[PDB]
Amino acid sequence: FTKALQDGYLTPAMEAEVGRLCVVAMPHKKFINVMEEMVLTEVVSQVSKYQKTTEKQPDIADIAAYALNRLPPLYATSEEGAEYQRQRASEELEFLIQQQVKDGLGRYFDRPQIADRKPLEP
Amino acid sequence: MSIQEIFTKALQDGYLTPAMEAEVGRLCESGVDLDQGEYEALDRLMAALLAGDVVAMPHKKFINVMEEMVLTEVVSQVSKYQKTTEKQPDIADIAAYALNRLPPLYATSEEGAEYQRQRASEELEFLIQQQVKDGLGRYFDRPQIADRKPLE
Ligand SMILES: Nc1nc2c(ncn2[C@@H]2O[C@@H]3COP(=O)(O)O[C@H]4[C@@H](O)[C@H](n5cnc6c(=O)[nH]c(N)nc65)O[C@@H]4COP(=O)(O)O[C@H]3[C@H]2O)c(=O)[nH]1
Ligand SMILES: Nc1nc2c(ncn2[C@@H]2O[C@@H]3COP(=O)(O)O[C@H]4[C@@H](O)[C@H](n5cnc6c(=O)[nH]c(N)nc65)O[C@@H]4COP(=O)(O)O[C@H]3[C@H]2O)c(=O)[nH]1
Repeated sequence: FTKALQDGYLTPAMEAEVGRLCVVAMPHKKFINVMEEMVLTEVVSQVSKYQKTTEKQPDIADIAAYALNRLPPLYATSEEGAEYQRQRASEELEFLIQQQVKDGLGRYFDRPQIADRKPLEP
Repeated sequence: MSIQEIFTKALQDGYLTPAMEAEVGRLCESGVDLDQGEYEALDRLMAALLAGDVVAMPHKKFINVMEEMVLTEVVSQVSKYQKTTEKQPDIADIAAYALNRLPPLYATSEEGAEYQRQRASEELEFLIQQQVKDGLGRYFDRPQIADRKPLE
């Protein structure tokens, strides 16, 4: 508590530590990657077919993250900025987004789980 | 985009898309409801979400590790300016500028998040510093862009 009082900002290594017990604070709410929204929409649109089968729906996080690492980041902090990032993705990146979601889906099916892997909360 | 319709489709298709998550988000804003069929629909969606019959978008389950690196570098760079200036710098503005000019480092595991910090440490350290500096620079140049509503 004393350190952030002097260094003047609540820093990510000493911000997620108030997630271990569970002066400016880090703004995570105020910015987002608009590509995340576009990719999830395309992931749901592609994995829909499998929802009428018996078991094993494909993991969306795995597919979205693969794809997000192979697309341009679209980080905005305003509603206007977000609309610009949506218009760009919808008008310029539509085929890029499909291929990567499809690559991701095919990667998931090839290895649905990966050994020695603990998933991640905040 | 009636909440009855949302409940309908969500249950049928077995997801809640980002468009649907947004309409349910905005719809929770202290306004009028049917208070009965709008209210009931939201409560059924709830029960279905909790059962696992509507899967919502796993937002909490993947993260761009690069946001941690960037946020830590911005604090490092803005820290020396704290006393100099009423209105501290906009951290969000600076990090978003930089994040748009850096590789994404998304992960789903703890081990993945570790490989991505490793990559950032050993290869991207200077690149990150330079993008945060350019972001910080653009902030001091133009601390307030006109005609923006912030997100929350
Ligand atoms: N066609 C068009 N697109 C526009 C316009 N203004 C913004 N955009 C687009 O929207 C993205 C997000 O803008 P933002 O939400 O203001 O989000 C901005 C903002 O928070 C910050 N930033 C950038 N420049 C400045 C600046 O001069 N001052 C401050 N304070 N923040 C800035 O960095 C974020 C990312 O900026 P970018 O990577 O440039 O990415 C921008 C850019 O692609 C515009 O007038 N026309
Ligand atoms: N040097 C090194 N780096 C490693 C290793 N394993 C993972 N990484 C790195 O860690 C990142 C995050 O991996 P993740 O959290 O497993 O998160 C993964 C996971 O959610 C998913 N994914 C990728 N490949 C597969 C796969 O074959 N099956 C499944 N189910 N998901 C996958 O996509 C996410 C992003 O994958 P990438 O873009 O490749 O991003 C990977 C990659 O950059 C390793 O053995 N060595």
